[PDB]
Amino acid sequence: KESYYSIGEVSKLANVSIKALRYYDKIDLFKPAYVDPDTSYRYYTDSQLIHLDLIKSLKYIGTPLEEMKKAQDLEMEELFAFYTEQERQIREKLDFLSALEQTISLVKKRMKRQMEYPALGEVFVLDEEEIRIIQTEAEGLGPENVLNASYSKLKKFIESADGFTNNSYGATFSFQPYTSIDEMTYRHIFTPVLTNKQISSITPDMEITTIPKGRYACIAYNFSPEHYFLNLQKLIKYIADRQLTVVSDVYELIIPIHYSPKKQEEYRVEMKIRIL
Amino acid sequence: KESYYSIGEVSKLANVSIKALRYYDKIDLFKPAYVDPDTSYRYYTDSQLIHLDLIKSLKYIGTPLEEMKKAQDLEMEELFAFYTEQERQIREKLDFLSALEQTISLVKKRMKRQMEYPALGEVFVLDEEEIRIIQTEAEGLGPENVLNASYSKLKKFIESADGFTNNSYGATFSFQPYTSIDEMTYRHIFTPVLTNKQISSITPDMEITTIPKGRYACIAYNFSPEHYFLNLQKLIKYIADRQLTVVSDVYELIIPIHYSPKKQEEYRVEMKIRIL
DNA sequence: GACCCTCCCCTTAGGGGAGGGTC
DNA sequence: GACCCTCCCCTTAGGGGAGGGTC
Ligand SMILES: COc1ccc(C[C@H](N)C(=O)N[C@H]2[C@@H](O)[C@H](n3cnc4c(N(C)C)ncnc43)O[C@@H]2CO)cc1
Ligand SMILES: COc1ccc(C[C@H](N)C(=O)N[C@H]2[C@@H](O)[C@H](n3cnc4c(N(C)C)ncnc43)O[C@@H]2CO)cc1
Repeated sequence: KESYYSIGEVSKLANVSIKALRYYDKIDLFKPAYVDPDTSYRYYTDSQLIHLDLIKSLKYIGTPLEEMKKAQDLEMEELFAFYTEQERQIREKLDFLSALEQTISLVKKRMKRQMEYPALGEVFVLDEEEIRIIQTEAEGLGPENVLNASYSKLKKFIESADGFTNNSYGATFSFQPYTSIDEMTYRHIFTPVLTNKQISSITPDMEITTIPKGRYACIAYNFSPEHYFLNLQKLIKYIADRQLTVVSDVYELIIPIHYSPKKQEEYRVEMKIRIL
Repeated sequence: KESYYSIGEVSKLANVSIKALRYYDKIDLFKPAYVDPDTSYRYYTDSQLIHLDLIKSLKYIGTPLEEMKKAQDLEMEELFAFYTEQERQIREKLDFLSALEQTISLVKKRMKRQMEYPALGEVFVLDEEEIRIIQTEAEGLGPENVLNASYSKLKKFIESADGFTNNSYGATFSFQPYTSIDEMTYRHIFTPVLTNKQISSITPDMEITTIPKGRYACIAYNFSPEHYFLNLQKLIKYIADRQLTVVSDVYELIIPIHYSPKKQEEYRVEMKIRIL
């Protein structure tokens, strides 16, 4: 009333740290009514305390300080609108988070499917849900010369729309009595798509399609070069043996087991193909 | 394949800024396979490119870099769990935002009611919805000696639970044939409560109650000292004139018109009282 | 003994840009 | 001509703490 609060007294009173008050002073956001000209001590009036209501509420909303100065000024009608602004900045973040949560939940669903493989290196025929994908012509690439850079573009499209990177790298090819890896080419390469955020500015050299619901002969294993062809060969036999009728390319997918560079590179591979 | 990508080549390929790559190198998060010992030029292999999938996905989730190093290591089963962690950190933020949005939307509703006052300095009798509040005994305070610091405690309780600060400061008192402000004391002071976040560790010297749904004689005006008592007096007359029967304390509330300290302090005041 | 001062140094994740030396 | 290097300086909102001088 007829004396000043000292910075401590205010901080205790306002639930705002002493160092915060100095900062708000420094940046001319909230400043001592008085400053002792000899002790540099900061003194505060009871009535000026009200300005903190705004500063604190805003801070809690996460409005940045420089923005708060602009806000101090407005009278209610104008400050109402400011609030709407935050409200719409907040609906934005939520939308982005709900999206994010749904994505993770899917990435986790795809991951579970992996560690719940029925067995490795053995051929299992299973009933599968469809996996939306985007893909591009493999332009004379096969298993032998295909690089990560090959996927630069697909990834760039899925990143813009999903913000997550495909954990996994796919290619497809013709099911054929292959006698040598030497003699395979990929028809397409591709990656799976996770969200249904309409993908911006997609180009006519990318096709969006899916690996369709249906019965599949799969085999999966942890990659090493020797095994690659031989597992494929196993599949081929599996189908021939059962006189089974194939109805798609062979799809393959490659997933890293880890991303550490302190450990040896390791991948899970899975090969599948649709059958009647 | 049999040569290196240069930092530019990678950045273009990976949609990750050149300066970012240098940073990830600096902090041993992602590091050139090779560094030319004479040009300090950073060279990268096509296969190491995969580690970026994780870095980028994570970054997008907003996982902090130092955390990413820990994450690189885990094999799927362990990294699954990491994801759950984020998922639960995200459900947290949403909960906090939905809460935040609902609060703002209320603060805005209270604000509209203000600028849609029927008129100022005139007594209007209106049908009101209830306002939950928390309050404390005014310990011999009246209009003359009441300070902001008086509300230190209420505010501290509502801040912990709402995170917003009451825009408005309330007191109540006995409706009485007052002939002088000199002769009033507040029964309680109080502030309105916004959220229904259970308020932690509330103490027995605070009562939670509401200003109840009902018919009210109100007057509201922009404060100045002369007007304060005289408006009160008007209310008193209003009731006497209509032979109206009061059924509560007089409630008053004070709201700032602005929070700028570049402008003169200004408050809206409103006084009301419940009637049959 | 307690409180307040000023003035270091520190933290995230790079972007901008200057002032080289390389492809 | 283009690309890459290292090494300034900069940004949010203070917290920690040292090394005073004040209540
Ligand atoms: C690992 O990062 C990649 C690299 C390339 C791809 C593209 C493709 N899906 C694909 O077929 N990716 C797989 C493999 O086909 C291919 N690969 C690399 N080396 C060989 C090889 N020898 C060296 C004898 N024989 C057969 N395949 C080979 O590399 C990938 C596993 O490293 C996917 C992931
Ligand atoms: C503004 O910040 C405050 C300060 C105190 C309060 C407490 C209380 N609700 C209350 O009655 N707050 C109101 C007013 O009652 C009181 N007030 C301040 N000065 C006077 C006065 N004279 C100086 C003659 N006469 C009557 N009332 C006065 O200050 C507040 C408006 O400034 C609320 C807001």
